[PDB]
Amino acid sequence: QRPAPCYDPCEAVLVESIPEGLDFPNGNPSTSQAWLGLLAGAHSSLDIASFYWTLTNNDTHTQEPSAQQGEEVLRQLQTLAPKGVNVRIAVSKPSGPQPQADLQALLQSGAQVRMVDMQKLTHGVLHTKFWVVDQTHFYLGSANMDWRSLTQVKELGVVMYNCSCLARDLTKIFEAYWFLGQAGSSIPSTWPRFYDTRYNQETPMEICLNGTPALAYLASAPPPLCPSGRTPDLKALLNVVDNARSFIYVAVMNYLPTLEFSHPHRFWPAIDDGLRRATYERGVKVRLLISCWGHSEPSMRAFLLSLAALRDNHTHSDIQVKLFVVPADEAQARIPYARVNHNKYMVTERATYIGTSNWSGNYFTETAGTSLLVTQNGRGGLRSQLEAIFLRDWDSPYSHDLDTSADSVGNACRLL
Ligand SMILES: *[C@@H]1O[C@H](CO)[C@@H](O[C@@H]2O[C@H](CO)[C@@H](O)[C@H](O)[C@H]2NC(C)=O)[C@H](O)[C@H]1NC(C)=O
Ligand SMILES: *[C@@H]1O[C@H](CO)[C@@H](O[C@@H]2O[C@H](CO)[C@@H](O)[C@H](O)[C@H]2NC(C)=O)[C@H](O)[C@H]1NC(C)=O
Repeated sequence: QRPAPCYDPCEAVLVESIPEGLDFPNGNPSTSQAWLGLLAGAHSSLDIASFYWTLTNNDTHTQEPSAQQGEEVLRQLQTLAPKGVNVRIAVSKPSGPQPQADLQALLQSGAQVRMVDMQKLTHGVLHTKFWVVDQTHFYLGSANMDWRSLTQVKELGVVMYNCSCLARDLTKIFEAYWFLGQAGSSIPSTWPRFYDTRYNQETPMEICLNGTPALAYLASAPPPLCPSGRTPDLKALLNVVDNARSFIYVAVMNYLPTLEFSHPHRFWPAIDDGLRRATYERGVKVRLLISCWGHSEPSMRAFLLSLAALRDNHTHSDIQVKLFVVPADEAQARIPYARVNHNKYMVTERATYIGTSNWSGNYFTETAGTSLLVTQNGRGGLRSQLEAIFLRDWDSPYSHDLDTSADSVGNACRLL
């Protein structure tokens, strides 16, 4: 019936990037600190699933002092293969030709690197970001292999420490990326047993998490990349939504009930109707915190206003939407593709979901993504820490109702 429990002493830590100048009145380790500490303690293996690499000023054609943390991350990674650590890096194939200075330097250092052509395989991209260290620890979250991800962009991830069972489960997902990064690869009709898992929505892994029992599993996207035991990302996410009885707090960079960039536009109401059902059938309080910046897709506005219109005193329907805007001063505004909140996570009164994907259809049907799902009885824990980060952001001055003036938010914002 139920698969074997895990005996490892797992400890989870939420790790954040807080961009320079973003202040919150009255603390977690930073992505940069957590990463440097994962590298310093690596003795055998490092697997990185990645979207792109821009860790240096040279990569972005800037001269920013705040790129130093990214350049120190690259320097540490270059010491790993020479000292005997097996480094494997899966990266998304860019759509055109692009310079690959970081990956060259790591190849030169002895790391193995495979480009994955998800466009050929699924019409999507390899979007996931995660690290697996020594088959024991992993990072899963929103931060890219990008110096801007350490200092100029707001990020949210988790580091699971001392949790070899779950790290090995994550390595299985990595191994599918690693296989597909080979010449002549196609998606097998059936994935071999080597990739399958017992740990999923129906039977999550029983773990001991910061000293108390928890239920954890890893979900994966797109469906072609899921062996039969592997819960698909979208199914995991909708299960948290459908099980919520008091609130759903969602902080995601983009939300769009469409299959974004489809030449014939394609409506995609899967998550939308989940949130509508939750609030109308079960009286769930839904708070959606969507990021906004100069690159936001302007069609988001009408769909977000559609959701917000459901608030009704007498139906106990209570959806609220805010936009989170990272301010950019003059010098910051010259950094390409920065000053935005990249977080992607969901928390309810009983469950956590930490993902790598934005909430539009292609991320769940074509593009590679992963998410960690944890449930755990008892006040406190990982779940209350994530709720606290959400409420911090929701109540901060960086969060704005949809009627807010564009000239109040401290940055370009296409949704206002
Ligand atoms: C993960 O496991 C390591 C190794 O067991 C823990 O590190 C040790 O913690 C003990 C007791 O807390 C210390 O006395 C040692 O100095 C640590 N290093 C060793 C034993 O090599 C670590 O605390 C656990 N948690 C995390 C987040 O790393
Ligand atoms: C689970 O254990 C981890 C590891 O001890 C906790 O993370 C530490 O939290 C303190 C503050 O409480 C930080 O100053 C440390 O830097 C963190 N350690 C590491 C290795 O990052 C985490 O808070 C614990 N979570 C719960 C819910 O108890």
